[PDB]
Amino acid sequence: HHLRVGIDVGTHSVGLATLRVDDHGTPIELLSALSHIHDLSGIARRARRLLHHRRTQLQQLDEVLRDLGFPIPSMAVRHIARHRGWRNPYSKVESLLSPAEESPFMKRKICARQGVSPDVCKQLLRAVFKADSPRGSAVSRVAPDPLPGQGSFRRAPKCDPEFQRFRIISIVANLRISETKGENRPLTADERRHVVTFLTEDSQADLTWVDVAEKLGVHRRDLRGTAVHTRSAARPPIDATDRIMRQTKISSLKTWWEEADSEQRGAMIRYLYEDPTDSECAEIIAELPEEDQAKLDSLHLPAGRAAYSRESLTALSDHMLATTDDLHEARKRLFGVDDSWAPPAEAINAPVGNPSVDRTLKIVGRYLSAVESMWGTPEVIHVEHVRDGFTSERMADERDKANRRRYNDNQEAMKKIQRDYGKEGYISRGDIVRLDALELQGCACLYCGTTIGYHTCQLDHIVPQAGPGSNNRRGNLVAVCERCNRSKSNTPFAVWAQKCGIPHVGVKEAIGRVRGWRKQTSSEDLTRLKKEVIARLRRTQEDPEIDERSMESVAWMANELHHRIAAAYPETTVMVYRGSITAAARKAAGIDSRINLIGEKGRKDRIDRRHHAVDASVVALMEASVAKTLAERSSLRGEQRLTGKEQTWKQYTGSTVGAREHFEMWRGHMLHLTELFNERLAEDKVYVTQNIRLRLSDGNAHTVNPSKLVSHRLGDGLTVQQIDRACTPALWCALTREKDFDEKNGLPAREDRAIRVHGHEIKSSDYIQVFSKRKKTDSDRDETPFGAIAVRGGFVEIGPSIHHARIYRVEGKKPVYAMLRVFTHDLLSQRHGDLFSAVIPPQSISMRCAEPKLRKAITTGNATYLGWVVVGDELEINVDSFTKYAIGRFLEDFPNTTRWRICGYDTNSKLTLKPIVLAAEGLENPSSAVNEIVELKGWRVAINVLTKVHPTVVRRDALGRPRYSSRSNLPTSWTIE
Ligand SMILES: [Mg+2]
Ligand SMILES: [Mg+2]
Ligand SMILES: [Mg+2]
Ligand SMILES: [Zn+2]
Repeated sequence: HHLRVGIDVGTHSVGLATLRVDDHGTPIELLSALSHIHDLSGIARRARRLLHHRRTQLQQLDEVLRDLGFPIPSMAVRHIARHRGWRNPYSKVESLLSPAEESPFMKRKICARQGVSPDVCKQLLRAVFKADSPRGSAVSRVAPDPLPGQGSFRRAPKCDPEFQRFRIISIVANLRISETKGENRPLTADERRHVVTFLTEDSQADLTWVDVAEKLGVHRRDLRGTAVHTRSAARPPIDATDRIMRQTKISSLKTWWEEADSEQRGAMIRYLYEDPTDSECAEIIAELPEEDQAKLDSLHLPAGRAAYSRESLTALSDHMLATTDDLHEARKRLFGVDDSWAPPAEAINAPVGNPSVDRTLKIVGRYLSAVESMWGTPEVIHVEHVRDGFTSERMADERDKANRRRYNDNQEAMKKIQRDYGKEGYISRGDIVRLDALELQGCACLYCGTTIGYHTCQLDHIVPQAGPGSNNRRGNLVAVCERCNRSKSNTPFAVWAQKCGIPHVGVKEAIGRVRGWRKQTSSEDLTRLKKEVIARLRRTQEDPEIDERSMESVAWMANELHHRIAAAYPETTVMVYRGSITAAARKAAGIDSRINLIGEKGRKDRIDRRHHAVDASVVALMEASVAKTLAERSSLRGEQRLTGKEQTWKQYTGSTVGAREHFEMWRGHMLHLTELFNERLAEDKVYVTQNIRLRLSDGNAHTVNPSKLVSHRLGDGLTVQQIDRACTPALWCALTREKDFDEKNGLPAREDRAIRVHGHEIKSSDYIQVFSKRKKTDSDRDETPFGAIAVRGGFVEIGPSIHHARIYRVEGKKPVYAMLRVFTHDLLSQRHGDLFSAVIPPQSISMRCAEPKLRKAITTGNATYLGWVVVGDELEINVDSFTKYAIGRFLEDFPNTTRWRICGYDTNSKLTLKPIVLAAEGLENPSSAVNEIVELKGWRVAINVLTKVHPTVVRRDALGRPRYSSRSNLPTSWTIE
């Protein structure tokens, strides 16, 4: 039984698919296919938690002082002030550097000080000397180091520079050198230091193992162990934290890191990640707001929790660098564990403190569990990662905008070439790069210095690439005279220079020319370019051949995801590819326009959300030989764009009979897959799912200034509408219990009225307070109630803070459907109970804001509670009757749109609905109605008219299948009837 799982990670979605193939890889059954749709800062929240806890600790200190015969606000108040101020918020000691909570002393004239032996109460008291200050991480819970002897140290976050260094060293410690066969030796300590120093020189370099081989002075073929597991590293490792810090859009942070103290780099990373307890930062941080702002939450440090503490990480690191041990041997020697000892891996869904990542990880974890339970262990789990991408909606938006920018800069470059050279027709990337290089190089051949121009110069790849294609990055391309290009042939520059004997051709001369480069109009980009070019001008070995791992993602989160999945499914082959693989595959197998998705196709961006399920299905079917061939076709294409010639890359399907046969077979499989997928679409079993929130939203909020309450003299009488806006439920009870309260006319004017609210007597001559949104100079006599709560200084609205809606049928000859929106506030007292059956009493703000007819029906026992919905819930709706207004016209353009998602409660009797299958971004010049329904307001429909067509509230399990019953008490589907 061959099961292949595919996962397509997007910015806002995850496509998921399970495929059964036979012994020769032909897809025979598409078992599952679906699209799961998703939907201050950490630094200052940690700061605030810290502030409150410390504060209460200072209060405890005052408690100690008062009861110690000291006054909280002449020697006595002096001692008070000294101990409070000059110590308690100062944390001076902090002597021998300890996070050990409690802390031993280890150690006129007569008036001060002592004591003598006592008042160590005071010393122990200074915020209890932070014993124990923290309730939250990194104390609870950051799990302890599991190595024997290390159990008092907390495990380090993977973003810690010490972890990054450990990882690099560990990988280097797996490398072998072959000097004769078969006589592998590990790298010596000196070699290890040399390679580690090299890999940490520039975290922004894009190196291959060939670069490492050259640094070691060995042929690439003689360097081994690059593919050994600690997944193995296809490319040499870098410090991912340092790279992120040097590439961040937060200017002053980058600047700081640049000149930072190294120990201070570590301390800073710890601060930004989880420890709100340094002085230097945030004394470093506070500067330059807006950068301090939501920008700081945009900083995406490498995720994950290391298996070991910093202490262990550095001990293991130093040992591996100074010897020839690998990690396994290192751990045995340093800590004495046996050969079977292994640290556990984080669970797939273990939180990384990043909302998008975390939602993705929960989805993947539960899908893989459901797949295994239902069908058995998969042979492969293939993932496609998104791009850049997968950090936030924010960073995705920004990168998209900057991509439209770069697109425009390229279009301008094309225009300028057409203008300046009169080039009609296709303007290749070769044309653009050649002109750019000519200008950069001041019209001189990089290799021999001779004058060249647009007619005479040619573009060269400095370093050739073994096998089909070349490395086509700008840093491997230079403008060159015809003579040097012809002489150099297929040789790396440095090798050719050593033997060509042409005047002014050499490595040093060429480097010199490169150092001479200046911007023709981004200096960072240029500096990077120059470093890349200089490095390539030194190279004496070819770039390595394209292989099955050329398409593998090298993003941190991709490696971490690979690690968690492989550890959770040890018998399964796991791969995480970059987010271009499925588009490449779909083009090569020619299957866009074969899938029967909604959309003109017309691509552009696919409007049908089921496309993520297509991409997951395709990635499930990917295979090593095919990945290699696709990477090659792409490289060949890059090459032929540089020569601007007749493109033949589409005809390349491999260099051996075996590769070409695999590729053709795979194209056959892709054809089968489109048949199975179309058939599944026709059964309507390609699902679109989304989670619903069942728990109460907690805290956060605030940040809100109160509106003013309005005062009414009780004795002047009150209308029903004024009473319904009473500033507290208790006041509402007291007003409506009056013997002369009238359901229509409210309370009449009376001079002898006396009511009781919380023990307090309120008389006719007193004033009560109501919520109002009107000026105090206008009448609120007919103002209807709205969701509000009293707070300090007045009230705030609780607009969309609604937890669920309960649907009722008001019984009668003409039955009427209505809903009660239950505000989150009204469930706080019954938090840990059944939220959907908690009592919502007449005096509650929820009831008082419901339709009067529903209120009256509930109070008289004429309302039948059908069931509950929440925002995010799916509705299946017969839409035949809806041919009027905006919804009718929308339906003209997208007929039989029957699956809808509840987006909100437009009013106390209307739901806002948007279609589930359709993506706003895929719209191309929409009619105003379509834009209104999909993109803007959504379909706003009265509960009574909606319910008359008997829609079904659809609830789905982890495989996206409708759930009609549950022995686990999970929410189930139900028809509103
Ligand atoms: Mg050449
Ligand atoms: Mg080649
Ligand atoms: Mg994708
Ligand atoms: Zn030349």
